[PDB]
Amino acid sequence: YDTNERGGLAYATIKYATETTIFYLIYNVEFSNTPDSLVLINPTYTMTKV
Amino acid sequence: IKTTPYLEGDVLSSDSGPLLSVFALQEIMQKVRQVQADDVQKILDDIKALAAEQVYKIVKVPSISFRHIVMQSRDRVLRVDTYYEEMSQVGDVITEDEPEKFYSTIIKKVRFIRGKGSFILHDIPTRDHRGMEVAEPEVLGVEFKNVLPVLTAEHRAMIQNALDGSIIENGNVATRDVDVFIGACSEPVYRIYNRLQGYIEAVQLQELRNSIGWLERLGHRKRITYSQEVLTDFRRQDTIWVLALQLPVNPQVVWDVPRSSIANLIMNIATCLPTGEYIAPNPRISSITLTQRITTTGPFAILTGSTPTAQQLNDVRKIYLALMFPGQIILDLKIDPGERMDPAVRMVAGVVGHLLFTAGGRFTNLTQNMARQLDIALNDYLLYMYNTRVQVNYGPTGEPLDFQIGRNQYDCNVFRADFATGTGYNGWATIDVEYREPAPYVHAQRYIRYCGIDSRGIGMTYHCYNEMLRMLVAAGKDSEAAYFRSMLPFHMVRFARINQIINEDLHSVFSLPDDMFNALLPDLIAGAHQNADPVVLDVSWISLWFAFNRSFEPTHRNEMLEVAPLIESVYASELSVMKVDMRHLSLMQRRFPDVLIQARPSHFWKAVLNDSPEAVKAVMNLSHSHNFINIRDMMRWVMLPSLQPSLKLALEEEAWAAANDFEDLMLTDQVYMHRDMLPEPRLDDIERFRQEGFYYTNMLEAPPEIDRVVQYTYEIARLQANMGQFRAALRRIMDDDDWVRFGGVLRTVRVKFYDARPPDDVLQGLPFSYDTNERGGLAYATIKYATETTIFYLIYNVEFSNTPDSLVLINPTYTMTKVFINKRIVERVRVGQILAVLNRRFVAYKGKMRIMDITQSLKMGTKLAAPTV
Repeated sequence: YDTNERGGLAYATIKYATETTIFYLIYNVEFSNTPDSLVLINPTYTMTKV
Repeated sequence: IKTTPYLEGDVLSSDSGPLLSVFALQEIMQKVRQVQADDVQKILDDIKALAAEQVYKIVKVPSISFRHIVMQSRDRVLRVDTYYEEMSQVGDVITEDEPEKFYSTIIKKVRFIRGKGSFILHDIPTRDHRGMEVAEPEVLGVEFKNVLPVLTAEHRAMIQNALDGSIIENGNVATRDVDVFIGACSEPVYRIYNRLQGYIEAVQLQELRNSIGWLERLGHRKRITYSQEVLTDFRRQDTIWVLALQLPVNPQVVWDVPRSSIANLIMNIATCLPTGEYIAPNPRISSITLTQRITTTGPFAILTGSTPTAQQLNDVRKIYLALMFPGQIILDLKIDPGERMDPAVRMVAGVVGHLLFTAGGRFTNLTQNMARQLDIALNDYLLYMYNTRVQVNYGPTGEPLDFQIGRNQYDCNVFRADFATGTGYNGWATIDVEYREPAPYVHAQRYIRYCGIDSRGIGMTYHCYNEMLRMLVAAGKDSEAAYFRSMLPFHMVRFARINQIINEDLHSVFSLPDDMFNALLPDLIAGAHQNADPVVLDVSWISLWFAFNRSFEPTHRNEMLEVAPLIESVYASELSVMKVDMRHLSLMQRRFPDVLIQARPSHFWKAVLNDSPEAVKAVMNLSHSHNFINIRDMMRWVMLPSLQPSLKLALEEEAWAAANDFEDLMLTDQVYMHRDMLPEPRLDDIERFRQEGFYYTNMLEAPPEIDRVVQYTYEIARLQANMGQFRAALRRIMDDDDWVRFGGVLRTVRVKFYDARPPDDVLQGLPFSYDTNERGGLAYATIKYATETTIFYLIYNVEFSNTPDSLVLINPTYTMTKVFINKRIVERVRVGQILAVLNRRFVAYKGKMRIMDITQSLKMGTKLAAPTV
């Protein structure tokens, strides 16, 4: 989404991304790390689904 | 891209030359000049200037409407309204027998008052005072700079308090948008200002939306690049929009003007026709040797290899110009009685013309005489046995091409011209005009397809060319048959380009409507033109052959193609304004038959056209020089209801309503004559006489009594002048102490000011002129009933060296002319009542607010604006 102004009128643009990605996450763990190591203080959000 | 070289006397050259948009106008103007025989840039920039029109002006400070005059006194001054001061000199002297000058003066006065009444305040100066916001005295409509250095301290303090009392009622309001203050302004211009303001606060967002939609629909057809952006409906909190013009112009407004075909053609070809360049079928033929170009014998061999002269390129341009405009440009042959040529060129031109042009069926490009000459030339070529002989059987009739030729009997009668069916030319058995879907312009929806080809060039042919090849092969002209066969792709590319240019670029409101386009050919067959007049261009024999070989390449598009709708709307609005002005003139003639000299529609049209934009003036003058007009056309045109709404129209209606009272136009018929005494006051006390502010003028503050005055008339005055008793009658009636009214006609009135004794010609001036000393022996004594009359004000200046009886003359001196106008143009006002003039309400904007015209923003249609839903 984008918007701009020329002259005395307001203008805006909308587009859809044509390339989408699907990823796979493999969680590797080792004896050293603490249980709280893999817990972030605040959430991380993901949007796209396919 | 450059043209193939052409010969300039003895040297080759390849300069492009003048633009096709400029060459066309010169040719049309030359033909018109030939019509009345018994600079182009100056016009082109004049049309181009219509894209930056304004009918208003943003002003910092309103013009002062009142001013004060000092009469060597400190107790009272004169208040003068400068509106009438500027108004009295707008027009020229009005005579009793020149209606054209009268109506031109009226129109000029109306235009002047409209121009003066339109202004918008942007940001007024202001000054704070005791916590209150007060507008500075400069923004007010009165000036009193010279008043201050003479007033006493008391009156100075009083007027200072009066100035400090000009508080802005909403000034203390925070985050406000506009400010309002009381001021002084003349009523005629205040009315126009109020009307303009009232038009302003009316929001017209839907009008802009519709205009943008129509621009997109037009850009659909004009092949304009599509911007990725889509317009949004938004309003900035710090912007105020103004829209002087409405975009969807009605074509009836522009096509209802009588004898406007030439005008519309010129405007369209100026605003839309693009330039181009000419290319030979084989490039760089100037480099190859002549021997490789001339290979055989015959007329075509002689024709091939010759290079065209520079002059014939102009005729090729004329031929192409006629090609772009089917029914509006027609060709004819230039034959000089004392010239000659090699018959081969005539033979080749006759052969080529049948394939190159079209005639009959739907429209024609050439006159009947040209068709007959081309048929005769083709006949002569067909009976030219230059290389081989074939048998031929002649027909019973003596008409050309009435024979059968070749071993296989081919009938050549089909190639004779016939405008009913168009067998002999490109209109043979093919359809070229069609309708597909509604166009952006409702008046013109047709499509033009030369040779039946469309853009939505190898192998395509048409019936006429195939028949041409068949007859050429049957006649035994085998050599040129191959040459014609090899030329098809070039010919089809040229005609495809012509169709592209016609259908894509030359589309505008000035294009001819479909009905008149269909009516041209039957009109031409009938011979008596009606409601349409074509223009004929003249070409030479060799020009046909040289045009058959040279193509047209649109190197550049027209510069003004982007701004066509704006000038179209401006032209339509100007036409509507002229129509409304003429209707108002007709109403004025209706209301006052007893004081107006006469009525004439032709004079109305001439007067309204006299004051107009120069480009419109020139275009209309050319159009009406080509074809004449009559009273019936004017009567038909002044009654059509079609109009193009705009700010100009509303301002004109308000100005006409304000100027309905002709006394505001400084025209008065209440001119009187009476012998009066020039006063000479006593001077017993110089200061006592000084402080009362004595002055004298010929003004009458009240009308005289209904009796004791004799009413004169133009007919009575003329009869008395012819009797020779006019002077004696007036002398007797003035010795009788009676008044006289010189009514029956409007007279121009001027205003003058004097301090010393005015010139004798002014004080003793007469409202008429009567000359009796002549040796002509005819017309006897000439009388001019209507002449200029002058308003004069006298200020008596006295010095301490004057004796009490210094102004006493031995014999009395008299004055004659008196007049009543019923308006206080000049007032004697005490110093205490100077500031009472401030009674009008004014509204202004702020610096934070920005005002701009949306019309410049709709320069071109490139932005879509949400779904219509």
